[PDB]
Amino acid sequence: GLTYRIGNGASVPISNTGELIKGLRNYGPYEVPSLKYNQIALIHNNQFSSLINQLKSQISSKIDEVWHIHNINISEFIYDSPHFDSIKSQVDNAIDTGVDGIMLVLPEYNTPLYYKLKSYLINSIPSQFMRYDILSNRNLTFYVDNLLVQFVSKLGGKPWILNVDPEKGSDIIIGTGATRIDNVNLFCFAMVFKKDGTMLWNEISPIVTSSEYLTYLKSTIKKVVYGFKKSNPDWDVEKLTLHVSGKRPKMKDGETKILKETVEELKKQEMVSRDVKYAILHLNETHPFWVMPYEGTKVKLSSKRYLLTLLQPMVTPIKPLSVEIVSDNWTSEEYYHNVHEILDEIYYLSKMNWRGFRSRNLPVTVNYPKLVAGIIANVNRYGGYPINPEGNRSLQTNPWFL
Amino acid sequence: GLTYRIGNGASVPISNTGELIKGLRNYGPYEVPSLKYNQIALIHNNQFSSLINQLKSQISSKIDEVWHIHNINISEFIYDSPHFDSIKSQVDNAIDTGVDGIMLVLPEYNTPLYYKLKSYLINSIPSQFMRYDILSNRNLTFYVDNLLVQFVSKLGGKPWILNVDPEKGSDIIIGTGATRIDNVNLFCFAMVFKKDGTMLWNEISPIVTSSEYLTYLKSTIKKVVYGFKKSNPDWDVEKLTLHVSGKRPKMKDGETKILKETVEELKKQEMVSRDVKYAILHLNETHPFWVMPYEGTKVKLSSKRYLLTLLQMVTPIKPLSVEIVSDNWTSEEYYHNVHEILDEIYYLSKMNWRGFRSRNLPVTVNYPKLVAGIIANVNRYGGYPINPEGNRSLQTNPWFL
DNA sequence: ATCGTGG
DNA sequence: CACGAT
DNA sequence: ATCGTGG
DNA sequence: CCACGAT
Ligand SMILES: C[As](C)(=O)[O-]
Ligand SMILES: C[As](C)(=O)[O-]
Ligand SMILES: C[As](C)(=O)[O-]
Ligand SMILES: [K+]
Ligand SMILES: [Mg+2]
Ligand SMILES: [Mg+2]
Repeated sequence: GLTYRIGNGASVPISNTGELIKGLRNYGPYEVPSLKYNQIALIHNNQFSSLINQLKSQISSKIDEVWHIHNINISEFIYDSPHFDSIKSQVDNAIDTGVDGIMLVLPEYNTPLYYKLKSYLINSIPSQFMRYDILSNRNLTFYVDNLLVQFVSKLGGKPWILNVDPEKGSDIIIGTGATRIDNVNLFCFAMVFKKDGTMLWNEISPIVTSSEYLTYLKSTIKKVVYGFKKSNPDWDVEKLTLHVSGKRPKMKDGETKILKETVEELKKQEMVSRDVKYAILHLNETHPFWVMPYEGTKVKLSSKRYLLTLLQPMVTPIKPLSVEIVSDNWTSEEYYHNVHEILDEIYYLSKMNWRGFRSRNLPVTVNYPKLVAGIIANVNRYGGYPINPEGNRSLQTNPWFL
Repeated sequence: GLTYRIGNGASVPISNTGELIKGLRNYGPYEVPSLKYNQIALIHNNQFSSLINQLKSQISSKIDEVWHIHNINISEFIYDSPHFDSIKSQVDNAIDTGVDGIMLVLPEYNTPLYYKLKSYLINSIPSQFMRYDILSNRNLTFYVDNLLVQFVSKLGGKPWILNVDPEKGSDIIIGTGATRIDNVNLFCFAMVFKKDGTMLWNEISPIVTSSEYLTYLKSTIKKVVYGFKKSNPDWDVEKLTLHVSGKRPKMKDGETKILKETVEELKKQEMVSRDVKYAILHLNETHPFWVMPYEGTKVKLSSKRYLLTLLQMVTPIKPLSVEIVSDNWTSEEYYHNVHEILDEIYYLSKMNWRGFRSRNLPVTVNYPKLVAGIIANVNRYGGYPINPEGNRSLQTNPWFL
């Protein structure tokens, strides 16, 4: 069956959180982050809290024993007033001391405060936020376990990758599309993935109106491929897949036309192979159902329309995923072989999730853009610091949205 | 798993034609028809041909050895020309000699001629048509074997029934609804089935306009239950299910209202138990797909909407949508009954007396479609009007196979 | 904002 | 807004 | 119209 | 609509 590759050449089965954590303890993550200061800051508001003391102690021991990040110092900073300027002051003090990342405890679920601060941190340094009011002894082990998966990832580590056949699937997968943040405004995104689930590069457009969609969809995709290719100049792309997703303008024929043009221009510029084999797929979550056997089940609805019956992580809930081939340059002879590889690849990618230990059972090429969209929409709604990925190698190559 | 009951208390697995045929050889069908003349007529226009001769000897040996119908004689009648008048002449000659059924060989595909003759035969005597031109290419063995399943059924035999649990399922299933034969015209149907898949009674309305749909739906259903109850005075109808299907007017709210009323009125008249538990279901064939077993699998789409993955390298699925549009049930028994009605529908999908190969579509949906095909084409090519109401053999035999 | 999922 | 996850 | 299916 | 397949 499918397995995750972790450190020292080890692999562990999927769908088993306990064996994955024990694997990390024994062998380390697939890639330990390389840190510059060996220092992280814990910023909080309860200098004498027993729960804060337990949290810091668990963070310290699991970073060392689970993630094999050794000899990290955790420095503490306390803010007085639970308001933006007071907290930002401590964030700035921490940044001025030399830290690799900031772990920031906020009092409660104050949404405008959260997004103003989170937008500031994303623009400054890797960060992991936490809620003081939600901490609890009962949940602290699970809380810290999962929190560190995404924090290590935000520091540039690679917790685990998918073990996949190097001879099958795509050389890169581009998750692309757009997300409306209200009835008029939207932003485009383009993320490059390796078939083992790792994100290589990501770009987002500025917020624009729907009438600007096709223009920025092409330029955003070209920017992400230029960035991938500049930093991976020998990565040959002979087989390419686009996974298109998001709530976006109804324009299907014209979107597909522009996506083909974009690939054709990338071929002309030698960004992918001049004889790249590619397909453009629409991925859509469809209405769940319950069976009254489907792990990795592929359903053919027509030559171009498929359903992947993804299990939800009496009745067995199913969270189906619709997969439409809207364009491809495949031969009739290789078509159904290629169909099986791209559907398998989608199923494998649905096992990749660096938000925490449990799989989301949704392809990372769809899921990570939804995370980005949540942040971009709310930062705009609550007037935070705009997030500018281009020209920021840290934002382009790290999963800051987890 | 599921089995078919055949003769002499024997049962054979479903999904296995070879064992079904052998089982019939050893034990006979569930019910051998009782014939009045022990005579079948073969009517054709190929006298002294040898393809006719081996057809007749395959028919002769198989009705005897597979169907256990002993001592049958087959008489031949030759018509001089492949036209209605000439053939009708020999049909009439055969009927006057006293025969239990007619096997009629036509020379080629001739749709007006076929529906003229079939509608005449349906109004006269059990019949089976055959085409001489495609008989020459086919493997006669498979041809006659399947031919005889439906001919024996049209003569009133029961090849096999479903083995089902007498304490589970509906006491009767009424498959009802209507089918359009063009953009404006339709007819209603209502067929009463036992849970073992056997048809007890059928009625059809005359062809009417869509605007007449609801009035003839209630009347067609009342007629089928009256007819069934007069022939089964002692049958206690305490659990009733309706399977509504067919390409019909889009009047779901009004149709449901009408059906609920009909069931109510039937309770007043003691056609069904004062305490009858009933449910009204819409059955709809949905678009086929392929899995790249589902045998008996049930999918819930919502609390009232279900999907059966009927089976019919890829696995072709012919799904059936099942929506519960009304029911009598308490919330305590509700999900117990849902599983009962969905199993029952799966079971009914194994009943097909058109040949040996199951059609994997419930008989409450399939047989109305067979009827619709005949009614639509008799009206389009001007055959003899078909109505069972004044004809017990049409009301109680699968003339439409 | 540890997450997710079923209300 | 509840609660369970290894 | 053996009947089904699939291209 | 033509053509294989089925026990
Ligand atoms: C091989 As095809 C059904 O896409 O022409
Ligand atoms: C958070 As601001 C003042 O850059 O919109
Ligand atoms: C009822 As007629 C076939 O004689 O028109
Ligand atoms: K008949
Ligand atoms: Mg997060
Ligand atoms: Mg027939």
